[PDB]
This record gives sequence, C-alpha cells and structure tokens, in this order.
Amino acid sequence: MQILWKKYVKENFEMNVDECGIEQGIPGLGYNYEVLKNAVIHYVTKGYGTFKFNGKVYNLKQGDIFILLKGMQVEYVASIDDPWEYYWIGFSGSNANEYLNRTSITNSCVANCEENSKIPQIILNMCEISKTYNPSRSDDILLLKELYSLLYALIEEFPKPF
Amino acid sequence: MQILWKKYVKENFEMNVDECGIEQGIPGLGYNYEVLKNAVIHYVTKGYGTFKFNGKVYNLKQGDIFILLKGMQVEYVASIDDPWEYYWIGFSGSNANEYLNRTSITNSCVANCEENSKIPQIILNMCEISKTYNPSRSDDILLLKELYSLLYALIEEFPKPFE
Ligand SMILES: OC[C@H]1O[C@@H](O[C@H]2[C@H](O)[C@@H](O)[C@H](O)O[C@@H]2CO)[C@H](O)[C@@H](O)[C@H]1O
Ligand SMILES: OC[C@H]1O[C@@H](O[C@H]2[C@H](O)[C@@H](O)[C@H](O)O[C@@H]2CO)[C@H](O)[C@@H](O)[C@H]1O
Ligand SMILES: [Cl-]
Ligand SMILES: [Hg+2]
Ligand SMILES: [Hg+2]
Ligand SMILES: [Hg+2]
Ligand SMILES: [Hg+2]
Ligand SMILES: [Hg+2]
Ligand SMILES: [Hg+2]
Ligand SMILES: [Hg+2]
Ligand SMILES: [Hg+2]
Ligand SMILES: [Hg+2]
Repeated sequence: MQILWKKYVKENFEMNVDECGIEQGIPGLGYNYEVLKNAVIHYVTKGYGTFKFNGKVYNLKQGDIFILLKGMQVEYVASIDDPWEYYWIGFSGSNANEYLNRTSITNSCVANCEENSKIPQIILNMCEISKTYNPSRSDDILLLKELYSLLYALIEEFPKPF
Repeated sequence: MQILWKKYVKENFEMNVDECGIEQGIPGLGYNYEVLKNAVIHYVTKGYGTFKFNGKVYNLKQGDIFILLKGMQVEYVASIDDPWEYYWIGFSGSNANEYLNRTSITNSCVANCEENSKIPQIILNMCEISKTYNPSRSDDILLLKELYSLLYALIEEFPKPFE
C-alpha cells in the first residue's frame, strides 16, 4: 500500500493541486478502475509494471510516465519479479486542461523522459513540499508555481506540432 | 513612446498578468493620477525619481520598488539631473490579492530589496518574455509561473508577521 498520499482542498478552478503520492507496488497488486479524478501524472522511479488502456498494454520501467484522465478505464499492475515504485501528482482546473491539450503525451497517455528531463525533479520537489505542507508559510503558492513548471516542462519535452 | 508596454487580455480571475513595461523617464516629467489597475509593481533599474502618496514623498533610486494599488492617488516623476528607468508588472485576480496581502508593504507601497533579492531578476525575466510574447510557444504558462515566483519572493523578503 501507499507510503504517502496527500489530498488537498479543491479551492481553485483555473489551476489546483488535488493530490500527490508515493507507492511501492506489491507483486500480485494492481488497480483496475474508471478514473474519477481530472488528471493524475505518474512517474516510475524503480522497477517494472504494466499500464493498460483501450486494449494496449505498455511495459514501463524507471524513467517512464503515464497519465490518468477522467473517464479512462485503466489497469496498472506491479511486475511480479521487480515491482515498480511510482510518484504521482493529481491536478485540475481550466488552465491545466488547456495546457494538457498542448502536449503529445495526452495522445497515448504514456511517455519516456530523457535522463536530463526536468519532469522527474519537479514531481520529486512537489512531493517534498507535500510532506511538511504549510499554507501559513505560502507552500500553496510554491505548489502552484511547481505545477505551472511541470505543465511547461511536459509541453517543452513532448510538444504537439506548431 | 516607451521601451516596452505589453498589455495582456484579462482571461484569468484567480491569477492574471495584466501588463509589463520598461520606461526611461524624461527629466522632471512623470504621472499624477488615481490608480485604476488592480496592482502594479515597479522596480527602479537606473537613476532617481520621486513617488508621492498620502502626504509622503519618497526619493527613490536603483534597487527601490514602489507598488500602485487601485484607488491610490499617486504622483511619480523622474529626477531633473539623472532620470530613472523602471520596469513594471501589472497583475490581478482573487488569489493574487490574497498573496499580496501576506506582505508587509501594502500600506506603505515602497520597499528596498536586498542586493541578493530574487525580485529584480523575476521582473526582468517577465519583461524579456513580454518582448517576444508567443502563446503558441506557451509564453502564457511561463508568465503565470513567473507571477507565482514574484509573489512568493515578495512574501519571503517582506513577510507580514503571521500569528
Ligand atoms: O490517483 C492516483 C492513485 O490512484 C489510486 O487508485 C484509486 C483512485 O485514486 C481512486 O480515485 C479510485 O476511486 O480508486 C482507485 C483505487 O482503485 C492508486 O491506488 C494509487 O496507487 C494512485 O495510482
Ligand atoms: O500601469 C503602470 C504604468 O502607468 C502609466 O500611467 C498610466 C496608467 O497606466 C493608466 O492606467 C492611467 O489611466 O493613465 C496613466 C497615465 O496618466 C505610466 O505611464 C507608466 O510609466 C507605468 O507606470
Ligand atoms: Cl513595494
Ligand atoms: Hg490516451
Ligand atoms: Hg526520465
Ligand atoms: Hg504535491
Ligand atoms: Hg508526489
Ligand atoms: Hg507527495
Ligand atoms: Hg509580463
Ligand atoms: Hg498602498
Ligand atoms: Hg534590490
Ligand atoms: Hg515586465
């Protein structure tokens, strides 16, 4: 089960950080469900797993990304021999959804980032903020700044044609 | 008329970049008016000028910041001898105003940043983006990222005492 799962209030409608999490997968455990949340990006930090959507089964490993979007019927499962760990960021809002439409990643909902990608670092930085989250110290501003950085980095690394 | 004056559409209501500008003052000249815009932060990059608000007269120079807020009756004028250049960023939105009210400088509306302040660099970066603004290249995302960075840096350097 998950070592970290932070849920935030839905207070913003243009851009909102909904949740984040870290899960070390267990062999023989996966999830099979219709996505209820707006958008959830997963980054694979260790091991191996499968992501299945619309009859396509992807074998993913460290460096891979998969994104869940509202209404998708998905199945994602840790490998038996070497189960993955993933980090995730769930987010919503009218700006978020417009920016997701500017990246090719929402075509297949899977990507592989380069070893020098800013995407992993932003997700990890957002998770660190989540651990000691304090809006009185304006951690709410920092999280939203990082979410804008994350969506910019997805468009930069996985652009749609101009 | 100005080195830069980019005006943006009011498309966001929580956080919006309204405008960006760079102006080289003409000696002895400036502006005297009631502020109509939501919030406009100015950073003095060169020279000297005067900012007058609510019976106070500030003699500002490079490193100084002044902020214009809706309803303020202001006058700001370049010095006769060595007229200032300033950069500005106008912004609006419900969350923008909440964040601005976590700073100590919404009454005085004038500050001096430390020489290692992130504030000057963010404003400069926003002006550079504004010069070749292209939403097709997602410059709109970059400007909002920088506005969050700017409000975070203002709160870090000018924190309202929290209880
Ligand atoms: O949201 C990412 C998170 O999803 C969990 O699965 C949940 C999902 O969050 C929830 O909306 C739905 O009702 O039930 C699912 C459990 O079946 C995963 O457990 C977690 O690892 C992340 O992938
Ligand atoms: O907004 C900062 C910008 O203000 C200009 O002054 C304008 C102002 O923007 C406008 O709202 C008002 O109706 O007219 C003013 C001119 O009287 C300054 O010219 C410019 O240098 C910036 O300070
Ligand atoms: Cl100020
Ligand atoms: Hg897809
Ligand atoms: Hg990667
Ligand atoms: Hg987070
Ligand atoms: Hg995270
Ligand atoms: Hg997290
Ligand atoms: Hg700008
Ligand atoms: Hg003021
Ligand atoms: Hg300064
Ligand atoms: Hg600017």
